[PDB]
Amino acid sequence: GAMGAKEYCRTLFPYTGTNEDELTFREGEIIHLISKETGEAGWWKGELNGKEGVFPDNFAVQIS
Repeated sequence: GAMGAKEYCRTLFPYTGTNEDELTFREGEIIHLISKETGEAGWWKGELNGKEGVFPDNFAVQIS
C-alpha cells in the first residue's frame, strides 16, 4: 500500500518460487501488492490465485 489502498504491478519477467511460501508467475500478469514491508529489504508480498507469498519486486512494475 504505502500511499493508497490498492496496489497493482505488471510482471515483465518469469519468476519461479524456490520455497513453498514463495510466489510464482510469468511475464505479463497483474499482481496485487499486499505489503511492501515484509521484514526483509527488497521483498514484496502479493496474492495470486488465492495464494500469498514474498519475492523480489524486480520481476514486476508498480503503476505508482
